[PDB]
Amino acid sequence: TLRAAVFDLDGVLALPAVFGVLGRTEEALALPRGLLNDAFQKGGPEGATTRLMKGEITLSQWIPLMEENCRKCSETAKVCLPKNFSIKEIFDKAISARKINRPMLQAALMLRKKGFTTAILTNTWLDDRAERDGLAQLMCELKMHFDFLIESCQVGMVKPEPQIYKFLLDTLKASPSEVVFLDDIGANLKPARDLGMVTILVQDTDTALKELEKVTGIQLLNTPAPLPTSCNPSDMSHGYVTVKPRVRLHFVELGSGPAVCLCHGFPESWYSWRYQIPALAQAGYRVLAMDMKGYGESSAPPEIEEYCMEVLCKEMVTFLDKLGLSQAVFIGHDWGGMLVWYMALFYPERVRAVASLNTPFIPANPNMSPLESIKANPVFDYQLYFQEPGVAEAELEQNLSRTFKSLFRASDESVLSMHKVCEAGGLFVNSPEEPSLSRMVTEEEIQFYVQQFKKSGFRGPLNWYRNMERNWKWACKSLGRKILIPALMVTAEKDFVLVPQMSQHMEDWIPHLKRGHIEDCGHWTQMDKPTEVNQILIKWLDSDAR
Amino acid sequence: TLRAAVFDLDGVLALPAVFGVLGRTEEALALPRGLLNDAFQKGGPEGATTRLMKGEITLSQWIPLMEENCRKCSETAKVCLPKNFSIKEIFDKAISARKINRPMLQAALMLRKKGFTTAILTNTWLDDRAERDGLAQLMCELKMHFDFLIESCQVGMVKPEPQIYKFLLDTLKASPSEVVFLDDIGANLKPARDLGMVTILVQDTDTALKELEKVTGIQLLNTPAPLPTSCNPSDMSHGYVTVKPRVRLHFVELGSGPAVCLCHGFPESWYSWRYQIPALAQAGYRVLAMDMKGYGESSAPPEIEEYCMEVLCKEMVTFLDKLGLSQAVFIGHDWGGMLVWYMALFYPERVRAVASLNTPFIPANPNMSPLESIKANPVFDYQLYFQEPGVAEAELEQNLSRTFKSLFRASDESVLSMHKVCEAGGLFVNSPEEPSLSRMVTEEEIQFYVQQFKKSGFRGPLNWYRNMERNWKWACKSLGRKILIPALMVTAEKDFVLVPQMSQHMEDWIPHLKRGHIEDCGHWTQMDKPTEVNQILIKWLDSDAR
Ligand SMILES: C[C@H]1C[C@@H](CO)C[C@@H](CN)C1
Ligand SMILES: C[C@H]1C[C@@H](CO)C[C@@H](CN)C1
Repeated sequence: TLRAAVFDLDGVLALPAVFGVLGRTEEALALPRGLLNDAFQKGGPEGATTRLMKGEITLSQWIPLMEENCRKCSETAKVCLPKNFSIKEIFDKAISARKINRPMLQAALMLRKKGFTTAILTNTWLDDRAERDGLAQLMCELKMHFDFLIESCQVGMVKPEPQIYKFLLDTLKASPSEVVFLDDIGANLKPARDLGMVTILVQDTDTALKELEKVTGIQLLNTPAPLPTSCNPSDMSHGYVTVKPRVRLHFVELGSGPAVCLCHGFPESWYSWRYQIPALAQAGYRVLAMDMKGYGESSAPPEIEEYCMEVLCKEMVTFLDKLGLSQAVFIGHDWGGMLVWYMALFYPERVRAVASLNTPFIPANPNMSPLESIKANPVFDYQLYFQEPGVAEAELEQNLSRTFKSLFRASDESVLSMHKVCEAGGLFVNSPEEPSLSRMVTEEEIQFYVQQFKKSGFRGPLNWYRNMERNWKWACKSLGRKILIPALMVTAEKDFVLVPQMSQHMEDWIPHLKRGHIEDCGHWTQMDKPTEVNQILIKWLDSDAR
Repeated sequence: TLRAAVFDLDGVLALPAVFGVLGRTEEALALPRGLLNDAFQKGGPEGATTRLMKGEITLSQWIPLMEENCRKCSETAKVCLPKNFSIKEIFDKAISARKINRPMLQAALMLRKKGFTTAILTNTWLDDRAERDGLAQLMCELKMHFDFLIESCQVGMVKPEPQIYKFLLDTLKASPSEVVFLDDIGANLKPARDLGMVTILVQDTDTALKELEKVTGIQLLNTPAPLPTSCNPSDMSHGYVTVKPRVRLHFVELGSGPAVCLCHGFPESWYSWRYQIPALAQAGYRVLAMDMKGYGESSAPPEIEEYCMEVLCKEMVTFLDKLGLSQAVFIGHDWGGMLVWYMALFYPERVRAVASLNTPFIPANPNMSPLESIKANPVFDYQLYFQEPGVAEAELEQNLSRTFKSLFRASDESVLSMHKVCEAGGLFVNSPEEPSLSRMVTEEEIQFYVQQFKKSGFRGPLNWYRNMERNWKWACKSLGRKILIPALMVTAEKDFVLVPQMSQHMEDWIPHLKRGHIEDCGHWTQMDKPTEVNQILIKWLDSDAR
């Protein structure tokens, strides 16, 4: 009975294979056939390549030794290599061209999801080339999805030596019968099979995956599009900045490149960006996923005025100041989306670009009190219910698991009637005591929000809605301004509170505004349509925010 | 009696003045004299410039309005502006050219050090230009050194209106008699003087500073070279990464750009880099100042083996993995310097560049046990005293304040006889019970190390010295390798343990090695010679690690 899957890197998890380029280069340069491949193989277990693969020497020390035995191979073959000929150039290009074999990684992901222990077992080198970062990034993206990465150059052992195989079984804590091993080299497959391991010779991916699924009894080929990589809270770098004596801001941080500050809505968490964090980091950005004031590990002072837009925005400017960031791209959703437009209007020098999910930018009406405006829209009734301090806190804090289970639902799953929330007496009066689990969230994901909300409750979050008049007066100071920095408005088709229609006049105040639209998407945009969100944000970031 | 100093930005804390360019441009373009300056001034309190300065409109909305009144000014003057003429270009160049007036900032720093409340009061705009980041960075570097920054466009008030002055006194919580106000505009100086404020008209800096010192009674001109900006621990972004179930790593983080990982020595802290952190961040780098395993807010497991180089290096690789960093520049001192060379030998793909302060790279002698090698050097006797678990912990933990006061001393201040530490019975047997305070450290800085060491003590730190044999066996696997990535070796003239001479054969293993040398510098390199350290590291970073 299988419980572990092992994959080679070259020709298996990454394609095209690097050694296959030795053949390509000799065919392109009309050199004798295997000439370059024999030079690579020179000395076998005692040669330069084995010393390199065992970690005795680095790739840059190996380059001239490959060059010396490239001559020796051509000397006997009674030929001569050209004047342009460079091993460095050949390997630089080969390594750069080699990309992740996505269906192979997906199969490894599905196996790990079904309970398998997964590992990468590879014959590799210590890369000290000036271009080494390319491979560093690939190994980083790859390794994250596996329980173990075993590198020949780190363990001082090599395939096909039988010691690396015994090292593999020892690392896996499993007998050879419990293990599937995939390799593109028959010679490297042989010792694994010799111990009684299920072995797959990998030529084309599809056949290898058909063999993989037949042997494991798990569908790996033609399976539905998987969800983007999520975040395990305990595997993140957690950051904390004191913005004022009584206020500390918490954030999760991942990646390098331009700073991208993610701002969640009500009643959320940094975790609402779980599907965007690895994606944006992988796209070449430094992600800072906030716990907005009043939430999770961030401070939650009780005073209403502490949550007015002016104070919240000033604190986000201090947050940048204390981190030593002159700018950040600001991406917000719901209440975070509103803050993000206000950061753009009042602090354009600190905002590299601005993006909003669902939240439109609507200039304040100076000839109408905000309470009249909220009253004018039937869907905004819940906001009037949120005004009296203590009432909504009592209902929302009563049963946390029920609160998030009731709120976090797809467009085709609602249990919440937004109509006449005040007259009905509350948000969940028509909702079951034990709501069913939404298709968007696991029981584990609900419990993270439950645990987060046990710290400070709903007072701070609800206070974001309790500064309508203060926010309106502040917003009126910006009535003569336009948003002229790069901006993106993302609308969600089925958000019945933050309707796409509400964003239709935005080009009057943001003339160069770019857009994104998500069909069959409810209010909880990031978890509802994670793949589409990431596609829209990455495309916009690479074009307008770099 | 004065207790507050207020400075203008343009023509005072930053030079050359931006409006002075209106004159330069008309003189260069042979336009009528004041033509461009009158266009800027058009409408006075009701004009576009006042609307801009009060924050009613943004700089990009203002540009075409300045252009319209540039014509109106030339219409009456019976002239015509050329076809190349661009206000955007003129202001882009003017803002870019404007740099911090260093002696003015130094005077403000000295005043704040002597107990003054300091503030920047400026007539500025909301910058939404594509080039806005340049000014964002300048404001960021400037603001940090002041108690308050008052911007006309944020407060909706402007100089010379008397309301901004009353707002200033209210912000300062001081009467006009307690305040010095510096401005390059006589008209803007007038209302401050009208309230009874000491006023300085700023033309040339030196005269303004002579006036400043006469009026405050504090020497500001011709004063010694100040120390680089330090770190206040409570104003930093604190980061935490779990590298394995029982191990969490703490770090301080500042800036944007390539990641620079700072690794302290024994018995230190992230705080040992206090003078490098703001400097390196200001030079365009993302600084990550570690609490190395066993120190401060990082985990300190008791087991000796947890502190062998192999484990420590693997954990630093996991640290990069969890932060989403494919590489970092590694800069180490003392034990951190040793780790940093091992990161380069075993993980060259993860190290962008490597720099060491004091610690040389010496390949392991495979024909000599490490205990024989340590015995062969009289200065390394203290290391043999550190071998027996508990002994050095008892002496070092006995009185923490005495420990750091005894250790952290300049070359001309030693109280510690490194000769025969074992035979003498300990490190401090010849040391006073109440050592004098070194010129390198304040009493406050000693107490931070004292507070840090109260958490875990000296067991984990001393364990770094307790893996000689384990480290030697691991190092022998790298005996055939060379360090071929960018590298810097910084020697300290007066380090009597890590002597410059010990680094003389490094070019044999690191052929492209770059060097730095610090004269009259002891073991505590970073705090002993902070200015020189920063100069050497910044120059090397900008040339080899970018
Ligand atoms: C009570 C919730 C309902 C939610 C839409 O289901 C929107 C959210 C934030 N505006 C408030
Ligand atoms: C006991 C201290 C003395 C110090 C030099 O004063 C060096 C340090 C780390 N090698 C150990």
